[PDB]
Amino acid sequence: HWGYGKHNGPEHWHKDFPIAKGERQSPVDIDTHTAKYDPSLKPLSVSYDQATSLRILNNGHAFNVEFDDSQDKAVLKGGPLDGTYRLIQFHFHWGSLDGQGSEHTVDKKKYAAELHLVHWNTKYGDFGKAVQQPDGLAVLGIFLKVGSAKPGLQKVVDVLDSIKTKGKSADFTNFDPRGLLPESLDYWTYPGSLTTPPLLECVTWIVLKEPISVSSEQVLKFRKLNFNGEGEPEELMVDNWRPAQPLKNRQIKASFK
Ligand SMILES: NS(=O)(=O)c1ccc(NS(=O)(=O)CCNC(=O)Nc2ccccc2)cc1
Ligand SMILES: NS(=O)(=O)c1ccc(NS(=O)(=O)CCNC(=O)Nc2ccccc2)cc1
Ligand SMILES: [Zn+2]
Repeated sequence: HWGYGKHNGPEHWHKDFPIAKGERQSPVDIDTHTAKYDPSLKPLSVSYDQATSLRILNNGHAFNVEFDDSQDKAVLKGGPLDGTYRLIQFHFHWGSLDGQGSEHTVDKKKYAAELHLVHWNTKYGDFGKAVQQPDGLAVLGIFLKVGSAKPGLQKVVDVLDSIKTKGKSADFTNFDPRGLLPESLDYWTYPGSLTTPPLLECVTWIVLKEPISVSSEQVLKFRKLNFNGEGEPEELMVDNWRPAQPLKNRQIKASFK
């Protein structure tokens, strides 16, 4: 099956998921000189006060913090979006080295990691239906640079020892995802896809301009995770990012000047 290795990585995915060569694939490079300010874009509305985190899972590709999405508890609205999108999970993509790891790039710059807060459009009833729709998902992407620690990330960092290997999960209640946001909600937006198989073209991407900073010790602990299951050959979970894909017939819009 698919992965990030030399024999099963992004250059192989099209063989089982031909949409990998489609018209609206993600991530992309964000050319800040070609993205156009759109005054019709509204401020984003991030309403996470009632968020209910439940569990953290190592799925062999990343780790997902999962939320209760059976009511409007943690929702994203506004910006480019029509309607209400519920947070179902967040996860990250990161590098083996501080100079790489993000999926989106900004003027070809790679960040150390990238956080994806994944939301689905409530008009489609459930996440599985939503991924089949061109406006089914909204993923809020946030870049991570290495610098000062991010206090709101530490609870995530600290549980990773309990989910080192593929298939391990741990209770992860009462986590507040607002602690992962930067100060500014200025963003770029474009239509795209899931960045992992099945690569479905169902995502409105909203990528924040302002990165968050995490410490070297925090990102080092991401890199101690394992892609493999317990008892299999140890392979460090690093470089779990897809590189930028062709923008094709798409425009990236900026919420700011
Ligand atoms: N019940 S919950 O606690 O709120 C919950 C449940 C699962 C997750 N995991 S996930 O976010 O990675 C989404 C996993 N993908 C699907 O579930 N796909 C799907 C869904 C319906 C039909 C066909 C396919 C997170 C929270
Ligand atoms: N990197 S990204 O573009 O933000 C991105 C990439 C993928 C997803 N999909 S996901 O949430 O479901 C996590 C993957 N897990 C499954 O698909 N599980 C599953 C599968 C079949 C049936 C039931 C469950 C979301 C965001
Ligand atoms: Zn992702």
